Amino acid sequence: SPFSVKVGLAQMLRGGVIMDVVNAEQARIAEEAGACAVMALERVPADIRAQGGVARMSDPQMIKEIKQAVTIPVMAKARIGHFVEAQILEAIGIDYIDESEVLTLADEDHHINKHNFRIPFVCGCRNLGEALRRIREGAAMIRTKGEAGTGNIIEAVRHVRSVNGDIRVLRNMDDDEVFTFAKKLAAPYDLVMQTKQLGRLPVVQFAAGGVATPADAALMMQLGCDGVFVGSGIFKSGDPARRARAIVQAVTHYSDPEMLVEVSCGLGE
Amino acid sequence: SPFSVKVGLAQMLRGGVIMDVVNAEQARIAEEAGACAVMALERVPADIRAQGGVARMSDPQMIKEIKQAVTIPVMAKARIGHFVEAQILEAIGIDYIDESEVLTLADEDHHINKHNFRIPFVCGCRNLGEALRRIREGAAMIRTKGEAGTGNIIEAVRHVRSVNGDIRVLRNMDDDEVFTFAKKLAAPYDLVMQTKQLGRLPVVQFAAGGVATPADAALMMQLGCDGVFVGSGIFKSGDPARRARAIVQAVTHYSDPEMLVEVSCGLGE
Amino acid sequence: SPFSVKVGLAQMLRGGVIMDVVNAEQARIAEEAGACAVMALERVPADIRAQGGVARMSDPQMIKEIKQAVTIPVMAKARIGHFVEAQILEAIGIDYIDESEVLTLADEDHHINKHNFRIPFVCGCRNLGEALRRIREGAAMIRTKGEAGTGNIIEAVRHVRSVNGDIRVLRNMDDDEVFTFAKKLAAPYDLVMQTKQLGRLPVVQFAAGGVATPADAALMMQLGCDGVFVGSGIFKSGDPARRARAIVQAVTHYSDPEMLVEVSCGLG
Amino acid sequence: SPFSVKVGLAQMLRGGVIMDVVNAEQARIAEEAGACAVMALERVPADIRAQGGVARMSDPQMIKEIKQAVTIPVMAKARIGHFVEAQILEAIGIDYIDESEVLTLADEDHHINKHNFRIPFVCGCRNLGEALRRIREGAAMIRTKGEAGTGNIIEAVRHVRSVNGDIRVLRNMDDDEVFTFAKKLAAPYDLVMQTKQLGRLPVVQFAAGGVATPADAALMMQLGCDGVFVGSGIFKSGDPARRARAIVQAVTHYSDPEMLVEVSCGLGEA
Amino acid sequence: SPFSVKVGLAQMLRGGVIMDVVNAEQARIAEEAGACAVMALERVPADIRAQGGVARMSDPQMIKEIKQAVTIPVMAKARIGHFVEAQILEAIGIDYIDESEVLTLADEDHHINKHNFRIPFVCGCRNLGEALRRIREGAAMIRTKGEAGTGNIIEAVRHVRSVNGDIRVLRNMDDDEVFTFAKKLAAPYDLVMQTKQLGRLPVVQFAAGGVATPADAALMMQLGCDGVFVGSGIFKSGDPARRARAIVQAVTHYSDPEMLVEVSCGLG
Repeated sequence: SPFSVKVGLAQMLRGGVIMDVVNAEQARIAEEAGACAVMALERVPADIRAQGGVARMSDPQMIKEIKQAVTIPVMAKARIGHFVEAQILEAIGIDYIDESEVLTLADEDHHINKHNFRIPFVCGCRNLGEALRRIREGAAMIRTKGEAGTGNIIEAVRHVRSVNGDIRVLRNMDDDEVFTFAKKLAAPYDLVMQTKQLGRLPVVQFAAGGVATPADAALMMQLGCDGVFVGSGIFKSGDPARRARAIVQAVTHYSDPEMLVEVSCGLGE
Repeated sequence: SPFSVKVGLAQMLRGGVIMDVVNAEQARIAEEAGACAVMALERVPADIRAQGGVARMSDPQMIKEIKQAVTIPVMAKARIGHFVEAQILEAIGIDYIDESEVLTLADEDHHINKHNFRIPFVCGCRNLGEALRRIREGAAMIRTKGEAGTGNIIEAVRHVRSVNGDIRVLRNMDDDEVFTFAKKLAAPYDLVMQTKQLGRLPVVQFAAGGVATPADAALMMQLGCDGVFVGSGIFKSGDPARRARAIVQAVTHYSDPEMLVEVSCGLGE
Repeated sequence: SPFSVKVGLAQMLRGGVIMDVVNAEQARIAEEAGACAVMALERVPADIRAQGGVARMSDPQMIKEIKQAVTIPVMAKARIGHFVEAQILEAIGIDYIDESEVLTLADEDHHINKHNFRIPFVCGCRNLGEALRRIREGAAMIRTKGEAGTGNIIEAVRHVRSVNGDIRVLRNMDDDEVFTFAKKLAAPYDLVMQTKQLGRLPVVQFAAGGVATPADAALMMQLGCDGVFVGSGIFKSGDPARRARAIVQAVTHYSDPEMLVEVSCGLG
Repeated sequence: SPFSVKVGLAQMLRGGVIMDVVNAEQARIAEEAGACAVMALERVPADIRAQGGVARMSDPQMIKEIKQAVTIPVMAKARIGHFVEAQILEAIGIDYIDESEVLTLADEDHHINKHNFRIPFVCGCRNLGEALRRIREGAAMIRTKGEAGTGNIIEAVRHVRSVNGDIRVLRNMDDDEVFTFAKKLAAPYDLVMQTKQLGRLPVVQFAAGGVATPADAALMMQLGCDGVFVGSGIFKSGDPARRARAIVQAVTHYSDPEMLVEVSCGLGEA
Repeated sequence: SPFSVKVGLAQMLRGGVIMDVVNAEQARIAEEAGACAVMALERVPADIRAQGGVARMSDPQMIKEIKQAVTIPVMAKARIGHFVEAQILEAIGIDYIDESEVLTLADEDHHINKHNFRIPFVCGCRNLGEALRRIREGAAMIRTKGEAGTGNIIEAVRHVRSVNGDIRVLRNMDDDEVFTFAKKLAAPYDLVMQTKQLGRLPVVQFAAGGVATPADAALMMQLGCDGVFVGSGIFKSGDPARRARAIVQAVTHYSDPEMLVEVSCGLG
C-alpha cells in the first residue's frame, strides 16, 4: 500500500532531532549541528497568540527559501482540518506536513483526511486512543502534544507515560476483553489488535512540547521515544550552534551520563 | 472465511418467523404453521424473573427433545458473557445460539467472543453502534432488543427506526466526516465504511420484542426488517395453531391489506 | 412570481467574490480585480462597536458615490428589523440589501418582511432551520454568519458543514419522518420538502465571516459554497490590487493547487 | 517459616470443589461425590439473616459430628474480627478457618491477625488490593466474595476478572511505576513486587458466591481459578448426590464440552 | 545492602546545619562558620518562579566550582521524577541529591527510583505516610517540606509535629491494629512495623522551610529534629559570617537560653 510507504519514510528519522526555524540562517545552523530535519515557521505561534492573533500556514515564499538552504527534509504546519493549506504545502514540494494544534484550529469536529495526500503527515496525541484515531485518518508519525511554548516537560512526560502504559496493558490482556477496551478508547478495533501483536505503536513516536535541555531530551529517549522535536528557544541563547549541537549529542548518546555532563556544561540559561 | 459462511446460513431465514417453544408439542404446531425456526426455552424468562429468579440456559435434555420433534432449525439462549453455556449448546448440535439479554446477565462488561465457535450467533441491539459492536465480536444475525414480555411494540419501532435512520445518514455522508461519526458511535471504522458501501447492515436484521398481532408483524416488515421473532404468548390463547399461522401469513403477505384483514378476523383474545 | 425573479438575480453571482469597500477608490480596485459585486460601508462595524457605538445604515451620500464609481452591482447593510432603513436603501436604487447581524439589532423578535420590497435581500444563518426561516421571510440569497472581524475561519466552517450536512440527511430520509424533522428545525414544512427534492438550498449559498487568505476562500468552495464575501482587511495591506486579485483567482481556480501556490506566494 | 507451610498445605486443594454442609449425612454425600473438603455450618446464614438474626460460629458439637463422619478436611466459619471464635475452632482441631463476610461482622475496622494461629485461613476479596491485604494479615488461601445466596454468577465473574486483570497489568509494568501502583491499591509494596515476579497470586485462588450449575463451575475454571466453593442449594434439589457429582465432574473436565453436556443433562431444577 | 550504607552516610550529618549557596564565596563562609554541608543553587527557585519561569537543575559548571571551593559534602537539587538530571548530578561526583519540590515538577505521578543510584537522596514530606513512601523508593534522609521562601516557620512546625505524633501513636499501638493503620497511611506495612520497633524514623529527619532566626533553628531541635536546612537569606544581611555562625551555634547549643541570647543579639 502507499500507507506503508509513508510509514517507511518517517522511520528514517528514528534517532533524530527536528528543529523549528524561522529563516535560512537558522536552517543552516540546524543542518550543521546534525538535525535530521527542520520545521519551517514564519513566526512562532506562541507570539502571534500572545498578541491574540490567528496563526496559519506560513507564506510559501519563506518555505521555498528554507527548502533551498538545506539538503535535510523540510516540514511545515497546517491548521487542523484545513485540507487546502495541506494541498498547497504538498504542491510546494516539502517532505512532511504537521497537522498542528499549535496553529489556530480551522475545523472543530474533523481532522484532515490524510489518506488523500502523497506526502506523510505528523499528528499530536495525549493518549493511545487519540494516537490510533490519527493513524486511521492516515498519520504516518505521532508526537506528544506536550505543552508548547513553556519549556516545561511535565505534559510531555504525562503523554509518553500514558501511551506507553496502555500499550503494555494491551500487550498482555485477555483477547476476549479487547472489544470492550477498544470501545472505551473510542479507537478502531483492528488497529488496537495490531498494536497488541506488534507490542508497540505501528508508527514512529516522537516527543514534543517543552524539551528545553539536554537532560530533557535524553529523558524522552530513555522513556522510549524514537526522537524529539525542539522549538526556536535554541536560537535565543548565546552560541546557538553550541546549544543545537548539544541537544543532538544528547539524543545520540542518551544513555551515557559522562557525555551528558560534557554537553550540559556551561550552556548558560 | 468461516464468518461469511455463518452470515450466509443466517440469510436463509430471510422472510421467516421464529417462535419460542417450551415443549415438543408447541414445536410441532410451530413447524406446521410454517415457522422457519424455533427457539427452545424450558421456561419463559418473563415468569422466572416475575418470581425474582435467575434465568439460565435450558436443560440440554429438553433441547434434545425439541431438536428431534422437528426438521426446521433449532435455536437456544445463552446468558450474556457465559461462554461455557455456549460451548455446551454447540456440543449438543443445535443450529443457532442467541446471546440474550432476556436471560440474567453473567458478565457486566464483556460479551461472548463469538468468533471462537462454529455455529452462528444472534445478538440484540438498540442502535447502529451497538449492532456493529456485536457484529465485530462475531454475531451473524441481529435483532432489536425491543421490550420482552409486554406485547407493546413501541420499543421495537424505536430501535428499527434508529438503526435504519443512521444507515440512511451514513449512506450519503461526506467520507471525510465518517471518522468522527465512528468515534461518536464507538463502533469500528472499518465496519462503518462497509455499512456505508452496502447501504444496509452486513447481516440479516430481525425484529423482536412485543410483536403480538398480525398487524404488528406486518408493520415490522414494512419498516424494512428481514423477519420477526415471536414469544410463547401465541400458545396462551385459543386455537394457537390459528394464531401462529396468522402471523406467518402476515409476514409472507405483509403488503396485502386484504390478506391481513382475513388473518386478523376473529382471532379472539 | 417576483420571488423567483429575485432568486434568479442572485444566481448571476454564483462563482464570484464580494468585497467590502469604504470609498470609490476601493470600489474601483475591487471591480478591476474581478469582484462580482461590492458591499458599501462607511465604517467597518468592527471598529464602531470597538468604541462601543451603535452601527447603522451608511450615509446615502457615500453609497451614491460608490454606485457611480462602478458598473458591477452594489449592496448595502440594513439593521435587522429596520424596515425603514431598507426602504431608504431601495429608494437610492442599489441592487441588494444585506439584513446584517454585524450592524446593531433594531428588533429583537422580528426580521424585516422582505417580500414587501422589489430588490433582493441577503440574510445570514448558522444552520438549515435558520436559513429556511430567512427564505420564507423572503431572502433571495443566504450566507454563513461565521464570525465577523476576527480573520478566523472556524465558525464559517461549522456553519457550512452544519447546513450541508442536514441537507444530505434530508435528501435520503423516509418521507413519513419529515414532519417531525420540520418541527425540530422550527422551519416551514413546505420549504423543507422542496429542499429535499432539489437536494440543495433553493437559493444561492455564500460563505462569509473570517475569510482571510486564498486558502480560506478555496476551502469554502471545496466544501460546496457558491461564492464568498470578504472584508476590508484586503485594503490594509500592500498592493491591495494584488491581494484582491489573489482571492478572485483562488475562487475561480479553487481546485488547482498549483494556481493556489502562485497567488499565495509573497502575499505577506 | 510456618507461613509457607500453610500456603503449601492449601495447594493440595487445587482442582477441587468445596461444599457447604449442615449435617453428617450431607457431609457423607459430599465426600462420596468427590468433594476435596467440606464447610461445616449449623444453618445457612442466608436464612438466619432472612429472619433478621445474627449469624455466628456454629456449635462446636455439630462441627465435631461432621469431623468424625468424613476423612476429607473440614473447614468452618468465624465472624470477621472475632479472634476468640477462631481460637475455639483451632482447639476443636479442624483443618481450615474461613474468616467469612457471610457471617455477621464483629469488628468493623480490623480483621483477625491470622499469623497468631497454627491452622490456615481463607479470606474473601473483590479486587487485588483487598487480596494482598488479607494475605499480609496471614490468609493462606483466597476466594472471591461473589454474592452468596442468589445463584447469580455475575459478582463472582466481576471479582475474578478484576483480580486477574490487575495481575496481568502488574506483570508487564515499568518497575519505576510500581510504587505509585502500590499506593493506589493500598497494598504492601513487597507483596505487590512478589506478585509481579510470580505472575500470579502467591496463594491458591478459588471462586465462590453464586455457582449454581456445572457450566458456572467450568466457567470459573476457564477464567483461571484453582477451584470452587458451592453452597447448600445442592441439597435442596432432587437426587443431591447427582447434582454434587455433576459439579465435581465439571471442575475435573472443565475444558471438555462433551463431558459438560453429559453431566448437565436432565439435572432437574435449581 | 548498599541501602544501609547510604543510611549510614546520612547519619554523619546528624547535629548539623546545611546552607544554600549560589557561589564559591558563600560556600567558603558556610564552611568556615561550621556548616556540615552546602546545597548548590545557581539561582534561588523562589525568584525564578517569581518571574514565572521553570526551575531546573543548576549548570554543572557552577556545581563543580563549589565542589572545589570546600571539603564539606556538597548537595544539589533535581526536579521530582527527572531521573536523568539525577544521573548527571551523580556523574559530576557530588555527595547528595535533593529530589526537590522547590524546583518545577517533571513527573506528576512518579518520583525517581532512588535505588538505581550509588549516592544518597534527600526527599521532603508533610506526614509519616509520605515519609515512608519516599524511604521505600530509596531516600536515605528526610526533611520537612515546610514552606519555602517565606521565612515563616508555621508549616515546618505542622510537619514535624505530625510526623513525630504519628510515630508516638504507632509505638504503643495494639499490633493487631497496625494493618489498618498502614492502609490508612497508604504506606508499606513492613516499613511501618520497623518504625514501630525503632520508635523513630529509620533515617535522619531534618527540618526545612522557613527557618529564619536562631530561635527558629533551636525550636526545631527542641521538637526532636536531627538537624536543619537554611536558605540564602543568611547572605542578604550584613556580616553574613556572623549570621551563619549564629545559626550553627544555636543548633549546637539548642537547649542553652543564655547562648541563644548572645547569638541573637544585634543580628538585625
